[PDB]
Amino acid sequence: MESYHKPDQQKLQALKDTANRLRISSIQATTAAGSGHPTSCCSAAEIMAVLFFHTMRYKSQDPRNPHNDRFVLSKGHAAPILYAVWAEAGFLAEAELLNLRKISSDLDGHPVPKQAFTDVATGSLGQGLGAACGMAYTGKYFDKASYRVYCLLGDGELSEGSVWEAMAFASIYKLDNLVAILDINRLGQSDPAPLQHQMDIYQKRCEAFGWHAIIVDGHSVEELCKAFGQAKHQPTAIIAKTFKGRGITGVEDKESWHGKPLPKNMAEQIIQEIYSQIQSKKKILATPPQEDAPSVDIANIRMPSLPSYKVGDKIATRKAYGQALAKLGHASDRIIALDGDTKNSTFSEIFKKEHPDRFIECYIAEQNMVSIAVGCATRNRTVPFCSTFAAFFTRAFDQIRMAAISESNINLCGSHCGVSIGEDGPSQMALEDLAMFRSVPTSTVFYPSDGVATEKAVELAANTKGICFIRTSRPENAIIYNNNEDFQVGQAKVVLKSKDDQVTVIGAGVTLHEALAAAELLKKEKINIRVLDPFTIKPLDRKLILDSARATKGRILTVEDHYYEGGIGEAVSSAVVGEPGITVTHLAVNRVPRSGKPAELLKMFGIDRDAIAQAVRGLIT
Amino acid sequence: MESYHKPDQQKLQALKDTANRLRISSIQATTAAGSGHPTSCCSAAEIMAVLFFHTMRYKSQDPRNPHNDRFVLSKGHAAPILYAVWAEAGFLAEAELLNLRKISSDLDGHPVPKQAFTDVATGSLGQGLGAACGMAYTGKYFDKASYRVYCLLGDGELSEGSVWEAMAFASIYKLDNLVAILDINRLGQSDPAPLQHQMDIYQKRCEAFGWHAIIVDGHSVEELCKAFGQAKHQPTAIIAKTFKGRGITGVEDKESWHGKPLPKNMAEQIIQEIYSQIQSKKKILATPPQEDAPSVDIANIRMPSLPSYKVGDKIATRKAYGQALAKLGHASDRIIALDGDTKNSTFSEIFKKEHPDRFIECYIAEQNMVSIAVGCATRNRTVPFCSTFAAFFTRAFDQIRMAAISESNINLCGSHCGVSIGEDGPSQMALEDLAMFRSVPTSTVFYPSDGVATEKAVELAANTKGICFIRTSRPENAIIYNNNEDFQVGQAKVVLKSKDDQVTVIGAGVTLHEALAAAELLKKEKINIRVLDPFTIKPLDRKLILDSARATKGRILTVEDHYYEGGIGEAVSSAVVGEPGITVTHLAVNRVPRSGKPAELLKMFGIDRDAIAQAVRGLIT
Ligand SMILES: Cc1ncc(C[n+]2c([C@](O)(CO)[C@@H](O)[C@H](O)[C@H](O)[C@H](O)COP(=O)(O)O)sc(CCOP(=O)(O)OP(=O)(O)O)c2C)c(N)n1
Ligand SMILES: Cc1ncc(C[n+]2c([C@](O)(CO)[C@@H](O)[C@H](O)[C@H](O)[C@H](O)COP(=O)(O)O)sc(CCOP(=O)(O)OP(=O)(O)O)c2C)c(N)n1
Ligand SMILES: [Mg+2]
Ligand SMILES: [Mg+2]
Ligand code: NA
Ligand code: NA
Repeated sequence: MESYHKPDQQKLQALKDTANRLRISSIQATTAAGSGHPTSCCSAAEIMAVLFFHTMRYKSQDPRNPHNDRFVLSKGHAAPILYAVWAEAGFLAEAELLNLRKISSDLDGHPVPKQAFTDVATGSLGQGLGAACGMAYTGKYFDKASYRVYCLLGDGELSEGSVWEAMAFASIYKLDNLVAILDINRLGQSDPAPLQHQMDIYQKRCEAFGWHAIIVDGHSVEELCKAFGQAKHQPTAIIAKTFKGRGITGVEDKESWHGKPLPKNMAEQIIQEIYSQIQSKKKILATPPQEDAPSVDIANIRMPSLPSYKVGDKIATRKAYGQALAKLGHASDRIIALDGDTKNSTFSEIFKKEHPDRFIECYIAEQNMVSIAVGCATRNRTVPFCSTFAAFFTRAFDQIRMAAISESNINLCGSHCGVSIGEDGPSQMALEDLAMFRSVPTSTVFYPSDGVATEKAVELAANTKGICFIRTSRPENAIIYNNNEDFQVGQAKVVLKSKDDQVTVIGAGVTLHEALAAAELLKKEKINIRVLDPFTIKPLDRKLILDSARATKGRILTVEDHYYEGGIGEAVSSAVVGEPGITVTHLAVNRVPRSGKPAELLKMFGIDRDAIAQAVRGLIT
Repeated sequence: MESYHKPDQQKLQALKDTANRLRISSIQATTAAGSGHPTSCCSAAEIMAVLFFHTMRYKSQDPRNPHNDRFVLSKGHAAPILYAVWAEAGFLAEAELLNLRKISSDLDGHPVPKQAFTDVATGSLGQGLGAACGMAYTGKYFDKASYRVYCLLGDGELSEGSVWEAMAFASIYKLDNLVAILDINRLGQSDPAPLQHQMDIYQKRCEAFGWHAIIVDGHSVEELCKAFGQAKHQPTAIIAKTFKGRGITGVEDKESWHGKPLPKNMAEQIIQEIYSQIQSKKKILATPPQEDAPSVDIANIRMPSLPSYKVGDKIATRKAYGQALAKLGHASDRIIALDGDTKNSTFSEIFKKEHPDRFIECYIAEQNMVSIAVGCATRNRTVPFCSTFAAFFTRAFDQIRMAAISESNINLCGSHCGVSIGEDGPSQMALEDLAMFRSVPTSTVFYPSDGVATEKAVELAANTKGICFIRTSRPENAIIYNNNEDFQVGQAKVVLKSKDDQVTVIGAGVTLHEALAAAELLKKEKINIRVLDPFTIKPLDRKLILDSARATKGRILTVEDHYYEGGIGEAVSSAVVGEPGITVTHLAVNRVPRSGKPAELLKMFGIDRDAIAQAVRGLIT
């Protein structure tokens, strides 16, 4: 309604019956599959019954509806009970539940967004609460809508630090539309969870992190109804004391049963037991939401004008990123920016200054920042751009990995790439970020070499699906492109050519500029080189690279401010291996660097103008 | 001594004078460099003075001595004050401090283990406490020695979830030899830290996580002496209220000064001010430790016998890993094992059963697990083997990255690689782990294809420096190698050859077995293929690959249960690009997978025996 509807005994009995149907289905499906986690389903059965059939408001026939309450199954291995509630709600055919984990079904082992009732993939534990925080932030501050967000976690799961980043985020940002349900079933996978059934200690941890924390009997439908019924001015933690395998005689509260399906003979006996407890076959109906989520536009986002950079002027691509993102924010209210206490260094502060209501300070918590962004992007409510130093996106790789499994459209800009940052040393130097982002199967990897290309990369990323990464650079370099140069995903640029070119040199960011400097060195020796700027490292403009190489005696030289593995050189090599008369030579950083001036480190690690020149001569000779 | 020595006013004044010398040096060094973080040094100056010149026990001329107390600078950007205390202690020449961040110096921007006084590199925030936990665990349970471990953290830093994993670890494992000092200076990089000077809330969070928590004035040398002087039966958190830029008039407690050096004119004026407070030039001497750390052997670790596997028997390489690690543990007491609540699935439980005192349950907290291992490996005290699913090592990539910057010798075994796990789906499938580990510059990447190769990989890893990764596989495959087959890092094996071979097919784990099955299919069609097992993906046996390719008409086909980028195919391609008549073709997983049986998914994603056979024919034709 709006008033809590205090259930009668018959509604409570129907919720109990529902919980027991959900147990039966979880057992049937995992026994049929021969794999899965029925004991992890069974501890959560009353929680699920009460959320889906008393507390939540949602359209049962339209799970993605923007007005619906959100549910995030953070403990994703309880997928079978998620599937069972959506059957119970009438969305999914009951017979399909028995096809769990089959190649002929979309009821996969863990939830995935090919399912209409799933927004984010889980299965890597500890990430759901951060997505839920993004959904709740969006609900309260962007959509300004009445939907609530519910997130179910395991107790072993609570050992992940990412959970506590989300806990802290929710209290900083007063997410009083967010509820975390903790399934304190005492046990993890291979041993008891550290705190077991020390419910007080869970309470104290949640309260210390700013949450309103309520301990309940997690197998009492009435206590759950009551705890979920009351809204707070705080994010609320329902700390539910449960037993793993609840309702499975001789398995409840026992070790050695995580991720183990009941055999067929045992499932039959247990199901008969559970079924004997059910007092009516009649099912409860879902209740729909208040429809107050606003319309969101779906159109291409265009910069309000061309770049206003002048050739020969100098700007760092990190600063051009912030300028471009702010500019883009004037064109569209969909754009939001997130940063992890690095906004002065990534230049996302420019966006904050101009569009403060759409900036989310995420503090020094990169995992959570990525999960917030994923949650904000769900149901296309926003177009997120996250930023930090590229090196520190390695802290969030599992969140990024899961974001691609979640089919998420997020944009990530990592600054401070390579040794060219200079004096801070290797802890701040991204040397593995191309490897990392190239291995994310939905990614587009932009490596803009000047301020014009950076602005164009921001615009293209905004309109590109999947995981978009933009690699920015700390020092200043010259603008080399005209403001009206056309840029496209998968289209490189030849920035220097002559008919007498003897090598095609591929560089990007600072190494493009070093390659141009090398070309000037070499001209002194009457040696000409073609210089190619890839623009995107993934996808790579294989056609222009090969055409170029055919014009320079088959020779390619790649030079990159990155380690040898998984970067530009390996991408180029895999693209052209086998093409006759095509050779690829490679300059990159061969080991952990050290502090010094940018130019000194480019020299030390063999990727400056003199190293390029020397490599070109050796190929010729 | 052993009794707290309660300092007199003159000792207290000398500690104040010390703190002010440390401020002056931090300013001088960062002004000389033109970069660095003097304000982050200055909040910590009394803490540093008291730790190094009252509380700690260590040999000033032998920082790596195994009997010493350990100090971990988690907030690594305060490196200049670390350098200054080691000058103050007489280890480092005072003049060298002014060479901070120069390419001619080892006083780099953040601490690194080329410095004798540094065990682990920091600079990626939130990781030091986990290393410190490993050091303290080692001290209490392995070395059984009297040294204590002190770890200094920032307040912004405390937003990292990895810190809270360490907090929880320390209370689970009763690390009453560990002290965390929290520099609550109110400010992060780009804004106030979330809790600012709400000291109570920091206390409540630490206490809820099981620590004895003491709030102090962090600029009171006496309060610090007193708080550090008392041992507890708990890990102890000294929650120090400080001001960022303490002692720099007009900068103390101000925003817009993080990571900004004072200009030359301002540094002169401030230093004169600070110097006017110093009452004596006489320096305090360090006090040495009790020498009760045991001797550790340094010898090669050998398996007690050859593998006892029989050709044709079937075993999963994940199970062979656990068998091999347990076996290895009988040969050497140096071996320790760590796992993140996956021991039943990785089979590290076998080691736990046989060597329980040397197993560390790390719970569902992969970041912390890697940092524990790094800390345990410091000063060569142990030889750590960590395990989880390879997919979940992506959760710890920044810790792994930093472990290589720390020159750490740790071993990591990731199970459940590829689609061949089957029904759980992609959240559990490692498809990017070769990319990841290959990009870690000190890594050795083992991909054993049967139980014999797995045992040999465990033995070789134990004796190999750097970041060793062993990729294991969930399903069972046949033993194909004799027990006395010699294995070496960088040496592949040809497992099938004939004089009429038309393609060299490179596979590993399940795809090696699929390649053998393809060879049998193809023989029906009177087509022979050479099959090569790399053993190590990094370093790759380029010689045997090329020799093989020269025997099979220049053709190589790679097939891998991994994404296309950064894996086996790209490694091979980069190794041989340009070699005449050498062609490389590549089969890998092209997108996020889905649930099904192992064989069904190998088929769906184009990496089974029928896909290999079809690729071979197309090359021929
Ligand atoms: C980040 C992270 N780290 C560890 C784990 C592993 N894990 C879980 C999964 O992976 C399920 O999501 C396993 O259960 C996995 O399915 C196994 O493959 C399975 O058990 C079969 O083993 P086999 O050897 O045959 O392959 S769940 C889990 C414990 C969670 O405990 P909680 O207390 O949080 O939840 P509860 O179940 O409600 O009690 C672990 C360690 C994941 N997934 N993510
Ligand atoms: C995991 C992680 N995430 C973020 C950060 C960034 N960061 C710090 C570093 O990186 C220093 O280690 C910066 O300060 C870096 O040196 C900058 O390059 C520098 O500031 C210069 O900027 P430029 O734009 O010129 O390149 S420190 C830090 C704040 C820490 O606050 P705390 O309250 O914890 O510590 P305090 O200093 O004692 O108050 C951040 C966000 C890192 N390093 N790791
Ligand atoms: Mg549990
Ligand atoms: Mg601070
Ligand atoms: Na995008
Ligand atoms: Na090793």
